[PDB]
Formats: sequence, C-alpha cells, structure tokens
Amino acid sequence: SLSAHEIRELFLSFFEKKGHTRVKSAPLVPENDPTLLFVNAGMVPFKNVFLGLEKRPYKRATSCQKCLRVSGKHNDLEQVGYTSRHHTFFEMLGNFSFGDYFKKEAIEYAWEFVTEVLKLPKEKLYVSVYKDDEEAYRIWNEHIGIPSERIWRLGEEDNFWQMGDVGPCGPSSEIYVDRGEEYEGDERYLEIWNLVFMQYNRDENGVLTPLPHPNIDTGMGLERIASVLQGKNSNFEIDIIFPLIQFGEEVSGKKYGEKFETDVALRVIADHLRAITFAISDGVIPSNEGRGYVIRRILRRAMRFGYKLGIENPFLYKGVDLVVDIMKEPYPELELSREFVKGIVKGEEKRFIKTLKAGMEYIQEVIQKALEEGRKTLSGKEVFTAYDTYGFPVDLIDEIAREKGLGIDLEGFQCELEEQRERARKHPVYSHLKELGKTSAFVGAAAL
Repeated sequence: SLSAHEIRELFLSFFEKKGHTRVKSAPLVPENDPTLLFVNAGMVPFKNVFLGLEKRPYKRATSCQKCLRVSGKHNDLEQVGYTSRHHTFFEMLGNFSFGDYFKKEAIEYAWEFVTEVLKLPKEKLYVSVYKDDEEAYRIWNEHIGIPSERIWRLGEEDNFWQMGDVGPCGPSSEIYVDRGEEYEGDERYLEIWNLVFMQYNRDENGVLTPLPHPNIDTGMGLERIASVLQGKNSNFEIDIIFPLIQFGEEVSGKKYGEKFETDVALRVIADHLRAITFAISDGVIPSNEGRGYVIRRILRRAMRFGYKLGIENPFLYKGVDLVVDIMKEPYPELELSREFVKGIVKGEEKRFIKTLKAGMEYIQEVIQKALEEGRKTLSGKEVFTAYDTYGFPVDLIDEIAREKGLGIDLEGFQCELEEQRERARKHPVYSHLKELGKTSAFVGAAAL
C-alpha cells in the first residue's frame, strides 16, 4: 500500500535520477525574513533564487519541505479539525527548475512519477491547464496522450499563479485522481499535484512580459497522496497520522468515528501535536507575540479540545513522544530535541490548564446567559474579560461561542481595547489605534 515514508523517498530519489539535487528541508522558521512567520511552501527557501537574486550550484532541485499554513494569506488554522484535508503542519514534495527545464519536462516527470512509480491508473487521472495556455494543453494532449475528455481548461482563479502583486507569475497545471462514483466534487477528483510554470513577470503597472529564463515549481502534499495509495478517505487515517488519533482515543476513552464533534476534537489534537513538535524543535518558544504566539494558540486550542473530550490533566507532552517515534526516520534531529520539546509542552500545559478550566466555566456561563436573555453575541466586555482575565486567544473565544450559534461583538471589543489603553495610560509589539482589535487576534493581551 506504500507508506508515507516510502513515498517521500521514492519522490526524492526519482528526481535525483532526473539530475535534481536533493535539498534538505529548510527550517520552519525563516532565518532572514521577519515578515513571514513560518515557511508555508516548498519554494519559499528558493524565492531569492527564483528571482535570480541568489545563486546556487545546481539548476535542478528537489525537496520535501516542512510547512505550516497558519498565518497571513495561507492560514488554515480555523478549518483544522473540521475537514479531513486541512492541516497546520504538513510536508510538501516538490521539484524545482531555475532557468533550466520548463513545461515539457515538468509534465513528463510528473506523469512518469504518478503512473510508473506510484502506479496510479492513467484512465483515473485528470489534468487542468489555464484556458489560454495552449502550450500546456498540447503537451498533455499530444505528447503525453491524455484524451481531451480528461483535460480541463480553467480560468485565472484556478490555473494562474503569482508570486505577488508584482513579479513572477504564470499558468499552472494540476493533476487529479478520480476516486470514484461514491465521492463528489473535489473529494472525488482529488488534486494530488500542482505544477507552476513561472513564465512571466508582472510589472508595477500590471503588464506581463516573458521571463528570459522561465522557472518550474511543483508541490505534492505528502499526507494527501498517501491517503490515496493507502485507500483512506481522510489524511488523518494514514500510517503516519492515525497513531495520533489513536493516542487521543486512549487518553480520552472516546472512539473515533462515532460522533462528529468527537472526531473534530481528536483530529485537532493529532494535527496540533505535529505542529507543536516541529515548531518547538525548530526553535520556536511559546510566547505572547509573533511566532511564539501562534504556537501558544495552537497549544491552547489542543488543550481546549482535549478538555472538551474530558481529559482533566496535561497530556499533550506525552503525544510529543509519539510524533518523534513516527517521524524520526526522515527527521532524525527530532530525537536530540525530544526531551527539550516535551519539557516546553508540559510546562506550558501545567501553566495554563487551571486557567483554561476556569475560563471555560466563565465563557459557557456568559454564553448561556446570552441565549437565555435572547442575546445573539457576546459583548466586547465579556470578550475582553475572557481575553484579559483568562488569557484566552480571541480566535479560541469565537470558536467556542460559535458552537452555540453566538458571535463576538468585534466593534464592542475594539472600543473596550481602547478604553483599557486610555485607562492604562492614565489610571515588543506596537499597534495603531483602530488597529488594536485586528492586532489582538495575533498577540496576547499582555503584548498590547
């Protein structure tokens, strides 16, 4: 059935034989990019190289990058747990060309790997291309031989990528696996590989001109492709993740697959265990600002769901061990940080656990008092209290209230955030007034 570990190795060795230099995964924390909290895609560490800026001894590269989609324009944290495809931490397999090969080769390599290495049947495969990328269509249709019926021509929103507002961009092509009649939409036609063709440069006026040296960037989610080969209908059921779900069941005494709310809780724990382990192992220390606050929120969210399941004591620190045992083969450095990470996690849990419980009683109390008195949201005052008195992240407060159909008064919270400010000034993170509410979603109350 092929394990996630075997697929990771097959992918890297495959491109090595195609002249690609295997490149170690860059750390989750960017060495010199204060604006990006965490690496979210395989290409991030090669950005300056794609821009011709940095130089490299090789023109072809391949790697399995550790990624986190928990910030900025690539934030999936809210959805984690509610679907079977969303993750905070995940591995992206990718092959890159820096002014070397382009579309033809990129498509031939991907097709070869999928049909000849992974052994997925060609008739169950589909591909998408940009409606105006006649070049990509022809390669797929004539060179590879995909019947026109299995080739979709889509728009800018589906098949056109951009590094940003200005700069490199171009059409893209995705490969889909048809999982069968028992599924629907994107769950039936599961995207397994995205190929980006960096072909143009968009100037400050929006005008596109072809790059003198076009580039290639690809990304295949490891967890996702593993679920296909292993015959699972969820990323959480694959070999390298299911043990974390089972961990949750054990510590809670609850079973996976009986109730939706339960599964959500177990999935959150499993997913967040992976994120905290790798993030702390790469140097992130839980705090009330920046990278540290993201991990703190993730940690707190996992504690909240475990508590929701009835777990009364610290338990995440035991999950860290399981993550290290599962991931030590591809990431051996995790063993040298095992105890250090386990210590940080345990410390964090023992520090906030009582407050988490007290805070949950407070929030539920105002929630029930709200729907009782016919209110439809929590006031800014009640939000501030949960945020400032109990240390509850704003996103966590909202998630809890949402479970009861209530929302949080965002403008009432802002005014209250200003009052405390004016109060603190009369009666390192800098924030503009009117922006306090926004900032409060990414910093702890003490930071502001």
